[PDB]
Amino acid sequence: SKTITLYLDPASLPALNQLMDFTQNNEDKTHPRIFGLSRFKIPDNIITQYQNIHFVELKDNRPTEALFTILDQYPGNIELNIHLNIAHSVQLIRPILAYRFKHLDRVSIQQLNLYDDGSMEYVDLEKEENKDISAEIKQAEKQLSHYLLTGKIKFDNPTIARYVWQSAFPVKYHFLSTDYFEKAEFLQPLKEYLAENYQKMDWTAYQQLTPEQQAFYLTLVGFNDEVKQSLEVQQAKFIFTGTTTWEGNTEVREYYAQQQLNLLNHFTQAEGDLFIGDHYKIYFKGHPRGGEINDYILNNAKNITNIPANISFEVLMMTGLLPDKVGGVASSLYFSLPKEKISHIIFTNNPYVKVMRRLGIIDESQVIFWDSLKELG
Ligand SMILES: CC(=O)N[C@@H]1[C@@H](O)[C@@H](F)[C@@](OP(=O)(O)OC[C@H]2O[C@@H](n3ccc(N)nc3=O)[C@H](O)[C@@H]2O)(C(=O)O)O[C@H]1[C@H](O)[C@H](O)CO
Repeated sequence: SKTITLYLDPASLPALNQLMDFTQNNEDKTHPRIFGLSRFKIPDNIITQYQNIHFVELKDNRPTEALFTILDQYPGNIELNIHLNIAHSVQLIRPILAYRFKHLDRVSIQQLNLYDDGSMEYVDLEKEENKDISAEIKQAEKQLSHYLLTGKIKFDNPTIARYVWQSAFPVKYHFLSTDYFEKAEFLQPLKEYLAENYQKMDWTAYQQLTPEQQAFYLTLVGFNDEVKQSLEVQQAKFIFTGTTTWEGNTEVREYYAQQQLNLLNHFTQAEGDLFIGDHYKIYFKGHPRGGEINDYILNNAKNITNIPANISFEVLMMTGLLPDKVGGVASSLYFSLPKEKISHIIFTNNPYVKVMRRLGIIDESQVIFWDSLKELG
């Protein structure tokens, strides 16, 4: 065959993993690769080092038909090594399956590697708590078969459908939380079904790269020396982490921005409900897609050092530049943050809260929603 590797992801977590996979295999300069990473730009100085390297836009959680043009350049029998976001796996693979249909004599799927979008997969699984999980799995397998045979998507349980790819292809799942699958009793039928097809995201992978590869990885994720320097100060550090909303509604976006600024004040102001104390150097790590919500913090706060929103929080853990304390709105970065670094996690019963409780990320005490916090000032 000829193997072609596809790295597809509209979010941040799967892309971090996929770029790690690329880095680990970066000695091979001619392996055909197609990158469809919405939040990551491979620098030109890296691109020129590679041959058979291609890029595809994602739209509506699927690579566009520009994908076909790329694949058409590889005439022989081709095997696809596909890396995907778990939550959006069905849509992301849709055009690839469409191409295989057209070239069924030549194109085959070699294997799938799936990575969590983030907290969405867990919140969605939490909503399945009262279902006959075994029956859901069996029905999802049947509907996946229909999808593979007809090219048409219709799943009664879109959540469980994310976990039945093994009924069709060799697959490996990479979870942000393996504990969830092992601690949530209602998921026992799914944990058993998945058998030996999953593992945890390996956050120590960066430490196993050579120093030259580590530097390569950092350029792929946007972690420059200026940011590193800003984090190397001797003073104790607190990073306030931002969130976002997908709502376009101006009122909702402004509400999020206002509530988030108020939350920051509760951490940093002496009269705040979450006051961290004096002597912490304050940083802001905005959400990669926070937009004007991020700007609102920088425009209205004081004595805060920005960490470019496009830099994923987990990169700090890789480089050993984690701060003393971290607080802000619940987000996927808290799933991998060392427990000793948590100041307070705030939420905007609630399935996200339940997930965090099951995992011990938060304790038994009443959670704090940001609308329960007095408007300081
Ligand atoms: C329930 C739900 O919808 N969860 C999704 C989740 O599956 C994933 F789609 C995402 O992930 P989410 O928890 O926000 O953020 C996951 C990442 O983005 C980076 N990050 C985040 C925040 C921050 N201040 N600095 C960072 O660097 C970190 O790498 C982390 O792991 C996402 O957009 O990728 O956003 C959420 C939320 O829809 C959104 O948070 C609430 O509207």
